[PDB]
Amino acid sequence: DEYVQELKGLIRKHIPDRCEFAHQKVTFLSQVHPSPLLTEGFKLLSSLVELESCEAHACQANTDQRFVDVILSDNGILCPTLPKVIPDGFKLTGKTLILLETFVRVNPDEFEKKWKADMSKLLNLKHDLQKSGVTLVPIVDGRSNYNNRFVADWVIERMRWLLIEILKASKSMLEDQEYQRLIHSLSNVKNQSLGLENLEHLKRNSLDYDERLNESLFIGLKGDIRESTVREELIKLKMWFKDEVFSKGLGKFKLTDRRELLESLSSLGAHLDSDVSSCPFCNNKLMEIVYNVTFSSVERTNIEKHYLSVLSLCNKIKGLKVFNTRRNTLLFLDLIMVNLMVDISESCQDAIESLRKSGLIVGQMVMLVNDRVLDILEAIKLIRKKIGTNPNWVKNCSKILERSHPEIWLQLNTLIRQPDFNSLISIAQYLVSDRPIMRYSKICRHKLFQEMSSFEQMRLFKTLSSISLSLINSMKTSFSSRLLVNEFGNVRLRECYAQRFYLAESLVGFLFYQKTGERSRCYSVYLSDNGVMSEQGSFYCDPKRFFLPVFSDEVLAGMCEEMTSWLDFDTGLMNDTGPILRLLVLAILCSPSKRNQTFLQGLRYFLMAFANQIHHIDLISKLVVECKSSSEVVVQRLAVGLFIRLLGGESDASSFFSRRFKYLLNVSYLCHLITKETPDRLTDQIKCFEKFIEPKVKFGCAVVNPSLNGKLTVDQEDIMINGLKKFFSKSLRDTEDVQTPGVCKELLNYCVSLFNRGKLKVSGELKNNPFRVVIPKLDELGNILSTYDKEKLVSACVSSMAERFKTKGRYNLDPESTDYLILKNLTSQEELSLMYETLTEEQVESFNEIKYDVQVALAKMADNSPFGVMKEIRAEVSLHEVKDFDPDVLPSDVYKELCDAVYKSSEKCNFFLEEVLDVCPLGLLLKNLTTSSYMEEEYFMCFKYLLIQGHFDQADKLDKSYFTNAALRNLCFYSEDSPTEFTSISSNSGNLKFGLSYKEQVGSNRELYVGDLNTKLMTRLVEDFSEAVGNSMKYTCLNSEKEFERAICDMKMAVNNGDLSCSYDHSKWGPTMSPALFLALLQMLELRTPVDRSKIDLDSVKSILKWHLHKVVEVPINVAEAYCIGSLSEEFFHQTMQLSGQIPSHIMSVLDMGQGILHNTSDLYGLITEQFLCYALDLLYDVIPVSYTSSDDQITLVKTPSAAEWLEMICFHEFLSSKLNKFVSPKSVIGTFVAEFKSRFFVMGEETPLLTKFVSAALHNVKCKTPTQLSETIDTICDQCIANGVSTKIVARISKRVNQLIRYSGYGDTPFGAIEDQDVKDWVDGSRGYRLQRKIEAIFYDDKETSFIRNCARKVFNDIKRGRIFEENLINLIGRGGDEALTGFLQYAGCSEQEVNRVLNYRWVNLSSFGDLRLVVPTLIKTLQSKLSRSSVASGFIGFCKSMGSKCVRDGKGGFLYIKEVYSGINVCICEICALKPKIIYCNDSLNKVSQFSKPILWDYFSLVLTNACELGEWVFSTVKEPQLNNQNFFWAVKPKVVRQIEDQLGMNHVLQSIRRNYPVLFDELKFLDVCIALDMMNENLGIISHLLKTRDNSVYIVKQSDCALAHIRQS
Repeated sequence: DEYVQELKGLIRKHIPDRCEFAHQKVTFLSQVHPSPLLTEGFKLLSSLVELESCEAHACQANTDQRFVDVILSDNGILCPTLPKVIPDGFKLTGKTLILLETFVRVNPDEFEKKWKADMSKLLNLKHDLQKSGVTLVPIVDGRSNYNNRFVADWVIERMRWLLIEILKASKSMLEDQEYQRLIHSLSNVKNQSLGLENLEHLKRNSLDYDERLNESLFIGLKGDIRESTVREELIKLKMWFKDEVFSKGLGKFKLTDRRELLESLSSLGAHLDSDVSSCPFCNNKLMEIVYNVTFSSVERTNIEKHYLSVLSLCNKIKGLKVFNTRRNTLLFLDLIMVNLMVDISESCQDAIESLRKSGLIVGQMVMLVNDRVLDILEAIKLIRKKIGTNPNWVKNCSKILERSHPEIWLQLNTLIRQPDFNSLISIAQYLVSDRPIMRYSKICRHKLFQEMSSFEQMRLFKTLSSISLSLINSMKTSFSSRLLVNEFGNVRLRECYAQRFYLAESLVGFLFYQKTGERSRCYSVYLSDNGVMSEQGSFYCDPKRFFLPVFSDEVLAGMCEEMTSWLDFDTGLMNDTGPILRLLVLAILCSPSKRNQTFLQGLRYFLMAFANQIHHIDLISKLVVECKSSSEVVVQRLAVGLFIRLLGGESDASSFFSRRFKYLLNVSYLCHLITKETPDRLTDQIKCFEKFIEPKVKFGCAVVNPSLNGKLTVDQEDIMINGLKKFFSKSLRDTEDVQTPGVCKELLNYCVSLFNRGKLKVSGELKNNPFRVVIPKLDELGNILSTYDKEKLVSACVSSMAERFKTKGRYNLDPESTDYLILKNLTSQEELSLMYETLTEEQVESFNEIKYDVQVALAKMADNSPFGVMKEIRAEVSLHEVKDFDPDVLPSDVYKELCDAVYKSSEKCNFFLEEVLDVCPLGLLLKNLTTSSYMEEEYFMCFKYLLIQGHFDQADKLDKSYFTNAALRNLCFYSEDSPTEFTSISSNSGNLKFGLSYKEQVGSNRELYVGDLNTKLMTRLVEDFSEAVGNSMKYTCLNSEKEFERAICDMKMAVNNGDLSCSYDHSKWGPTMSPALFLALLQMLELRTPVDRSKIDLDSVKSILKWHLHKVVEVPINVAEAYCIGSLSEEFFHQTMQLSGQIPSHIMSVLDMGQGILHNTSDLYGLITEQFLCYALDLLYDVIPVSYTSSDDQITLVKTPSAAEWLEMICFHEFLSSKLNKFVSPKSVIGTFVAEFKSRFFVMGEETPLLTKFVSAALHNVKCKTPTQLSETIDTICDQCIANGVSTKIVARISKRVNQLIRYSGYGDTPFGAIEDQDVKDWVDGSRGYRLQRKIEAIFYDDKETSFIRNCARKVFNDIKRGRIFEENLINLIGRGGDEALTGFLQYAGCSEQEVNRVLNYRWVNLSSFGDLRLVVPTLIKTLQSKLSRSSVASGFIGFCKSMGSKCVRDGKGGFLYIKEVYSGINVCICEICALKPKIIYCNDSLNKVSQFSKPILWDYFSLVLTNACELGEWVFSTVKEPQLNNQNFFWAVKPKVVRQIEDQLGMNHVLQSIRRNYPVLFDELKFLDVCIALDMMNENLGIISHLLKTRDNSVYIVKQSDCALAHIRQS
């Protein structure tokens, strides 16, 4: 108490500006007493930051610190039976209110677990307070520190720095486990250095239960089983086995009997059980339509562009919502469109027939704005309807397209042009064909597919790609887009959403459907030869899955001819297998599902089995799944029959077995062409959770809700410990009950004690010892909105608009500024839709209800007849109203559609209004907003409005002043639930909060659990602990490349020796193991670092994995609420209801292993136990295997003296390795001909290319920023694809595919763009710098206009190398811009000015010229701050072809424009300069209007020759030379041969050399490297440094010999 007199005068600089300081300081001065001084003398800061966070927001400070129900009852309000919690600030008027908290942390660690508990605390009030007639916006004040205004941030740290002795002095002078937590609460901005010593500085209190955990856990271990006693028992165990259970048949292997499994396959796949046909097109509904189109159409205009132009004009004017309601905003421009249609009928004699029946309209059909086929006659009604409803209508709505509008409107008269309907009747009854029809829910003639020539076989896939693109841009339709008529097995088609596609110059096709969005529609495909319609089928599928083949006709064609070309030896057999494989590819392309996918992946297991000589005996028992349709059988007869076609011939059909295996394997990986998406989300997450919990509860460890930090009840603990001791039971010599997870703890003692002795290949060495914001809920993961965001941003925008109208008294809402703030902070009509269209349908229907409930939560602010009985109110209205408790989440099958018409159609009173009033002031929306969908055609949303409308919404205190457990929350920064004395089973704070997620792998969904922050904070130390372990280990590869490479090489040279090697995997490696197994492993580890030859301490390691042992895996709500309505887990959760009927949310278990959570800790277990099993085999079977493990895959390479008769050994390995719950998968294969390791199949004499995986990989993962970066992605993946020795021609065909993906997207083209076509060598010698060089200098083919600028490249580069400086400061000649840099260069080289003339009109049009293609700095900075700082493939592409038609291209002038407008700034300059490449290269006079986008190509060509001199070269200057035979498929491994002249280890050599280049660029954020750190400072698209800080990644390339001597050369 030496500062207690100073402590009064210290906060004497706090003037009582309010009541929050006056009474608080007059009670501060009236007693010198240290006993409440840490409480009463410190609560002034508990008043200050409280009031300040209340001083910021709209807040009336209740200094009483009281509850929710009496603050509602201070006015005249009956108390609504609220639960009572504590807020500290209100704003209560109207019929809504504001509860607010404040929480402040410097750590990221429990700053989030406070907000989670806070919003959970006020959102267990949403069940009860919303029913009172009042909503609330529970707002929080997240703070990293103390941001106060009534103090100037200078005395609060004196309050933490001078009181930091006074609690030490008082706790000496005078609470104990509320002493150091006050220390941990009063910390500054900590660099709180947490290592493995993190557990050491807590208390370690216990539970008086963990003794039984150890008593269940550490008994059978001694770590002291002698190495002679291991051999003695293990020899007798082998002698026990070899007479025990090998010969009586409980093994798992056989000799495969290679003939017999062929028959097993024939009975497996060739479904003689099925009712399926032979010709496949009869069976599936889409192949019907394909074979219709390609053999009803292969045997076989200024008004065009005018109609298309004015149609796109209608699309542009439609995206406004400026017709004050959402129904006329289609129909007035429909009137415009049909007026132009009759004006086209009034244009020529043959106008609406000869170029329109062959055009965009067919018989009784009109095409217009969105994609709407409208089928003319209805519009003849509708305008008659609309002029029926408003007789005086086209008087204001026409020149509202001029006034309050851009007024750029190219319409001749069609605005006010109320047409003669009789004139429209003339065209309408002129042409009528059959109306389109759609089908829900025998005969056969399809030319027997292989009875055709090979030429029309691509005409198949062209129609496939044409209908595929139609399915693609089916998505491109707007996602709300509600039509004009609502409302079944066979439906006459009134007006449909309908895409298009060409086929030839006359006949085009369509695609008919009704539902908007992403989900499955019921399609219908009609052709029109010359106007004559034809239905040609009606199928059912889902759009977002056919993103693959959109132009891959040449791509699949290249592989369907390429793979077929592997049979150059059996010509007629090749002539058989060719066409069937192409139809096979078609059928797989026809049917994406999970079943056909998983099957076709599952064929390599059989193929490795027939290739090798031993399988696991249960593989064919699981190599089929049940066909849910008749469609899965179609693929399951052909490749299966193809297996039958060339595995077992009646003669010796194993001749060229290597090509056979390669071929059929690439057939089997041709599975992977199905886009891995698990066709729906809610049937995936339940399937993933059933994959999660079924072996668990079969092993029997399901418990219900823990306390989430620590303590348990007795009974849940009992089944916990029951599973624990049942786990380790599993004796060393029982052969039954072996498929149960666990281990003989005493055989674990053999393994770990022989490990402690240094006779394994690994030991306890342990070099360099390991001892060194928006947050969601947990029950909806796999999605992209939490529930807490969906109240967070709602409350933010609600409180923001709560401010704007009570400054002056506006008292009105803006119906688009209520849609502007949310559209800003999540992702002015054009300013909204400028980035509003950059969303997803999941995001669209979320944003709609966000619009809804923000409009509701602002409609609640100004708030201060059921006798129209149609149906029973107690059976339709109020019964469903109380079953739902919400008018909002009302379903659609409990009612019908017409009751949403008729009871919604109640007559007008003060419940409705007319003259819809798009001003819309607040508080009157109860009659104003309700008529918005009454005057739209829709019925559901107004029904929700009308049912939510009309009130259907119904001294001890001085000692406990020092805050103990009875007084925790009375501060905010008291740091309540930090660890203070950590639990034996928990971290004292959380209990390892996890959730559910899948991964979408090829066959099965690999899982992931949802970590919290502290859970990951503990996960990191354990996984990097094992990382430092496995670095000292010798036979792991989860992160090491080198040992994996040596495993590869010795694997190959074992296979070339003709030696034997296994290949495993592990069925349910994830859900099997438990943390306590790994604790028991860690118990008998010595871990003697060679620093200190001594057993290290593991109590920070052993007691932290106890917390993993008791983890909280949550449940998805989508697996929880799907089980609510009415599959053994679905059976199990319904008997969790007949217990204590809480919903099973929090679930803890024993044996979990999040995959990638404790992964490497299993890897050392999966290393050491593997080497232990490997160790016996040198003494039990006198052979030397070597076993690698990548923590989920394993391999043992067997060395045999002087043939598979030692299967005696082999399943015995299983019989050993099954005992340690590393269960041998039924998918494993062991033999001597084919060995894997992670899809690297190392067969005799060669190596498997595995073509179609990478080929599929390029045709997937087309994600979208820029056609540099997007075409950098497929540039990368083409580097990977040609690493495997595919060809060159496939690569260019992929390049042409992605080129056409650009070209369809409306970017147009550029010689940067996609990479080149026909690239023959460039992959081998060099990165993108040489590829863009070849692409650009193949344009200048005569090699006379660009050899000059490469001469300039030599005259610059040989002066800018060593030996001479010669302006190494070129730093500012370049950075001025594009042209004038090159003008300095070219005169610097030595020539005339005439070259500077003749070159610099070579121009191209850049669209990310000045900035980017904005679809929401030089990118060099981003690559450096990426490397230096350390929604499918279809569904982005639609937001890519939509956010390219927007307002996108920028000038340096502030503002944006369109791509076609830049292409409207064009001319034609036929003299040899524009005419070099059409719409690619320009004259300057061809762009004399807009030449500022006309950047020069030759500047970037010069910079490319310098980058080709940077990253490699001194041959890249030279002339492209002339090449000048072998087997076509004699492919082999070639080497890079790159001559690099830079200096290596660049990672600091460029970052420090950004200062020497441009100062503010790194101020806010060698000999040669800096001159091309300078060739990407000013521009963006060279590709320089990114592939010199990272590496080429392959260096080993294999290619065909016909891609080497056929390739060019560029010698110096």
